[PDB]
Amino acid sequence: ARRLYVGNIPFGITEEAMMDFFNAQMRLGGLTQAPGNPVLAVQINQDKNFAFLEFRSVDETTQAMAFDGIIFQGQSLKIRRPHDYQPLPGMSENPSVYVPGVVSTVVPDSAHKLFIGGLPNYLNDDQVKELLTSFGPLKAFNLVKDSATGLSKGYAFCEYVDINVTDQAIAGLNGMQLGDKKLLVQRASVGAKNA
Repeated sequence: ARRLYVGNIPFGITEEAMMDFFNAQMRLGGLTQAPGNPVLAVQINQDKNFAFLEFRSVDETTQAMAFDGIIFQGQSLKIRRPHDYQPLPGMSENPSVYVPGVVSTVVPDSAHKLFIGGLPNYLNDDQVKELLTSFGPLKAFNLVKDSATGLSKGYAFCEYVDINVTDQAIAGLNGMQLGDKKLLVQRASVGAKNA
C-alpha cells in the first residue's frame, strides 16, 4: 500500500543511514510533497536482503520508484512494489508465534505509551515529533515542558499506532546519547520485568 520493496541492499549498512539517504534524495530531487521525512516507518530485513519503506503517503511513494537502481554504498537499490502478502492471523492460537505484542490487545485498554527521556531542552517540538514519527505512526504525542520557563523538561510521552514498530523503535532509539544524556525509551507502565 504505502510500503516500497527495496532490494539489492548493502549488507552492513544501518536502517538509519539508508533511510536518511532516501529522505535526502526525496528532498533534493523534489519528490517531497511536504517538508520533513516522507518515510513514516523504515523496516529493513538485511538477512534476506529486502526492505519495506512505509511512506506517509502513496504519491511520494510512487514517485520514489523512479530511483530503482540508485547507487548506494556500491550497491544498486532495486525499488519495486511488494508482493501480495497477507499476515496470517490466528483462530484460537498463533500459526507459530511471530512476536509477543500482536493479537495481544483484545481490549482498547493497552499500555502502549512510550516514555522518552534523556533529551536536551534545546530540542524544539517539531524536531522531537519528526524524529519519533520517522520510526512509526504516532497516535499521541505530549511533550513535557516547564510551566514557568516554557522550555522542555527533556522528556515526553508518545504512543505509536502499530504494535510492531513500537518495540523496534525502542531497540534502536533507547541506547543512543543526546549530548551528555543517554536516550531512555521504554513503556510508561511496565508490569514487572526486574531485568
